[PDB]
Amino acid sequence: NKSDAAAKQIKKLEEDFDGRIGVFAIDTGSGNTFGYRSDERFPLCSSFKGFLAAAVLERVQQKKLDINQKVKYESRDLEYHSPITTKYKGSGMTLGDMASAALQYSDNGATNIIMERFLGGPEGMTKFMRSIGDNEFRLDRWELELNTAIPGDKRDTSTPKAVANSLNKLALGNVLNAKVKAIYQNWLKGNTTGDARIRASVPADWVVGDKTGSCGAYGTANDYAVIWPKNRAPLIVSIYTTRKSKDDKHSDKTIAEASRIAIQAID
Ligand SMILES: *C(=O)N1C[C@H](NOS(=O)(=O)O)CC[C@H]1C(=O)NNC(=O)[C@@H]1CCCNC1
Repeated sequence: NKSDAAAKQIKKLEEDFDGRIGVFAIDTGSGNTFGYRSDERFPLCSSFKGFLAAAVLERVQQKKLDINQKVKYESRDLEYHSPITTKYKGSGMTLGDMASAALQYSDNGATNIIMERFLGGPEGMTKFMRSIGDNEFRLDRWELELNTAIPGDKRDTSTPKAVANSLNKLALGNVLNAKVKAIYQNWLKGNTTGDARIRASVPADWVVGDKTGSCGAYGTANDYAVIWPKNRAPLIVSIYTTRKSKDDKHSDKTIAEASRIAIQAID
């Protein structure tokens, strides 16, 4: 009834945007879901960095790593879009601080360093997501190569549904204890890069945690979020987009409106 109209609306949106929109939303109370192109592949871009942080936290909780471990990198020519690591260089950075920088500011120096030293490369990141029962996610390349967003290229992709399921397991399920889960949620709540996406679609009084991606090619951009409405149980929203040609720009507005449509569908 509302699920029907919604599919109608996303389709129109998609035609208006001249591209592909993948949505999966969960209301964790009613168990209700909504899905449009939900098992199609879309590029991850930066969005996997949210899953990266959870992988570090899991190691932390098994006491293979200490969250306060200093990591040195003064000899390293930092990658593009490494805001936090650039302002810490020469002093070391705690493991937890690197992870949260990756997540909340999408810092590519942080991401690469974590994958190189602690997580066993893109293959390691893929291993982690399999371990939580995500069979769709794959990470094949490093920053920044992984942002090529070539249509029909399967490297560095997942599905909207898979992302949403995995986000639910990590932020809401039993992969992390009470303590480390709250840390992970606080990181997600302090993401600085999603104000015009999922965040722009909800009441200001709802708490949102989110992770964005913007490949910068084929107008590919995304956002996934845990939303805490008050007097109601958490929602999961997963919004992925790509466009026809290489030069096409991404659209924040489209993601906000797609988010809004997804949310109404799961009242
Ligand atoms: C991740 O997707 N990133 C890093 C950064 N933060 O993104 S987001 O706010 O989380 O969405 C912004 C861009 C993106 C990334 O680095 N992708 N590629 C580029 O930015 C290249 C720079 C030159 C032209 N586009 C490709």
